[PDB]
Amino acid sequence: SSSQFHGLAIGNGNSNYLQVLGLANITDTAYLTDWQDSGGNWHAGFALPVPSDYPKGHFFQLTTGVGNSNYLQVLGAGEDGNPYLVSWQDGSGKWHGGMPLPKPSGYSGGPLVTGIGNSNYLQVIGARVESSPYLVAWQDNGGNWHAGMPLPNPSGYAGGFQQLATGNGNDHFLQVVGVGNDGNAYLVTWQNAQGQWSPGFALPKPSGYSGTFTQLATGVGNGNFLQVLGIGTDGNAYLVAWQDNGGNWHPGFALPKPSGYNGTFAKLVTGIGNSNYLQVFGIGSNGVAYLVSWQDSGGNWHGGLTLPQPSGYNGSFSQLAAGNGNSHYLQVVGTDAQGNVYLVSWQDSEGKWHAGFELPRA
Amino acid sequence: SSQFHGLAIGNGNSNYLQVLGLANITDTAYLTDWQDSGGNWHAGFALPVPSDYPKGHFFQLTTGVGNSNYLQVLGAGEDGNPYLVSWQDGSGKWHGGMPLPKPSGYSGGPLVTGIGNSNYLQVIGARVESSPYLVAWQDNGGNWHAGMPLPNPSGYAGGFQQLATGNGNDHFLQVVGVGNDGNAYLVTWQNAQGQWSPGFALPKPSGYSGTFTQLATGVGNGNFLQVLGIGTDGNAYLVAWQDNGGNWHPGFALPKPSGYNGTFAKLVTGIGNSNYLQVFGIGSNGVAYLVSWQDSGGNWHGGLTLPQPSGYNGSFSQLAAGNGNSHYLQVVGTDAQGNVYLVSWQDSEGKWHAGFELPRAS
Repeated sequence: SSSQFHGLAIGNGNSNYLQVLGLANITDTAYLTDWQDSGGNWHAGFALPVPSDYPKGHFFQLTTGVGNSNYLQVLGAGEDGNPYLVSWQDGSGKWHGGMPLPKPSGYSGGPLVTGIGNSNYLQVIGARVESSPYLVAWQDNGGNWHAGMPLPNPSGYAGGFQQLATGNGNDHFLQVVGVGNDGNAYLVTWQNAQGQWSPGFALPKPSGYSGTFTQLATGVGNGNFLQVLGIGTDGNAYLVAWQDNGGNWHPGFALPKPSGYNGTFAKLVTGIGNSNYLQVFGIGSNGVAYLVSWQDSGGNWHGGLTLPQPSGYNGSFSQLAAGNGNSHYLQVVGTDAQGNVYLVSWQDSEGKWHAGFELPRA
Repeated sequence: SSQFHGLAIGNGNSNYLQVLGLANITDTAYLTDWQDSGGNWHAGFALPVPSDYPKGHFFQLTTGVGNSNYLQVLGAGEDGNPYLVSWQDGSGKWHGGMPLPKPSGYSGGPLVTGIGNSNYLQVIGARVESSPYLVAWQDNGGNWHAGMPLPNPSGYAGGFQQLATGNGNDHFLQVVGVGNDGNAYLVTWQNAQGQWSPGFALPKPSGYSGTFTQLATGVGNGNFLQVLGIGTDGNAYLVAWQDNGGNWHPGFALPKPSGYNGTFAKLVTGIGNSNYLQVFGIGSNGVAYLVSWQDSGGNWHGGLTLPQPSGYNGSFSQLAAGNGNSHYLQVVGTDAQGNVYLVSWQDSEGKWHAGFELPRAS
């Protein structure tokens, strides 16, 4: 067993129990690091069962997706250059070895991103775009996987993308946003309820900022309004743009920073907090794990705070990830400097944050 | 990009120290920074990629010294192929590389190099799922040749989490490994004809019969080859060392920095003042340490906290070490965001000095 990780991914499994996935340091072996029960108790995991067609397989990136019958799917970028379903988890919590994804012609191995598409069909998309965007594969509601295809570039641009991210927009339509190789923020493409993909366009720039971005992340905001957050090349955190319930996009603005903090951010992730208030987390230029900002139910943004340090560790985290656990309490997990997985902090129904702890070793 | 992971270090033209790394999010291979003979640091740029993989990306990098003392940057392609990403000539110019010829059965993964018979550069699979592999070797005229499977240690064949290389004064190339069993092995060595032989379990360190998560080699007193390890107990060990007759001897737990009671991970070695072997690692408190250092009588000494660099009081997620101007040992690292810092540098007298953030790659 390995106990130190990188490349965490987080999702909900059987009975919505939170599952923290990871790549072992040195070996890049896919693991369940830990999982949390309905009492909030954390349990050590174990190496995930790998595909019979990649039987000693290793991955340089992982991500999760909710599949058929809400079976948690763990997707991985093979170190053999192929995309995989590493493993899936059934409704009893048992994990099963996966399979290679039915990828399209012209797809070149890289990191994956998932989204929930039409009829809830899980979509697995290439998260970096060297030429045209690709849907690697999609999964029907009986669990069957289907061959991918190219996806549309946005209006006016075919320069490739550093990063694609996904979120659900108006009428549940999947939106795929990306940071171009030109540093601009795009809606790359969006998918309607019948599964058809349309070209996107440049997202409106945030208030007062004409510059470029290095990273995007999405979050479900007030009124179910999709929010696209970003890190500027300036080092600041932004709401780049948000989408209304009619599908139209509106400009964002620089996020309000935690009181007293004058540094930069990177490694931005979102979470759904108390009263479903959207939370935005990030890592400071001082190494500190922060709630950058949170958004109330009216859409108003509020400066964040230093996340209350977990017991016995006053160091920095190299990655943060978030999800909802027992009673819907928001959990922020991360990897310390060695790669030990911590609950950095958890948040109660009132919005108050509580110090976490180093989770049990896989 | 200016935030990185997966740093590698080597010495290039005029022995100028070179810091290589992988851009965060995109996994693009970069020279992050280099240092001149006066000690001054300089921003890097994206490496030129192989014309057979012209928008390529990599999940791991390493370096070796090639024909004509040309620095070679090897990379594990996200397409599943091992590559020479780029090579540098004696003027400092970088050249796009090529896919390595590879043997049947080699499965894409991280690479490690070593210098073999006839100083031919050897690129070896750093993780072993079946048999150890020589991926490729380079001849004295710079041409690459496909490798072959290499021996296993006597009657262990369970694969290896990690391989490392080093040489004794007898020159023979030694390949050490942590088995999937957690045990340390001499996996194989290459004799004076370039032929490889089965190895054996290394001597275990006095006072610890448990398993290991990582090894690293270092050249110590009298150029004696030392195998360092991180125990599954989280402690740092000299696992074993090799004498001038090529016999192996058991080591012992390293003398820890006085006062320090936590664990270490992410161990790397460096050659310090007076060629004294230095061992570095990252604590469970998130702090970067010199774990121990060894004098010319071969005696080990407790280490210290590396002096925190200017402008950052957080943790580093990776340390890498190399000799720069006037041989001064440089310890570089990635902060929590991925910004590359000189963590600390050591003067001629063995005294460590606070570093600073490096120039950002363009």
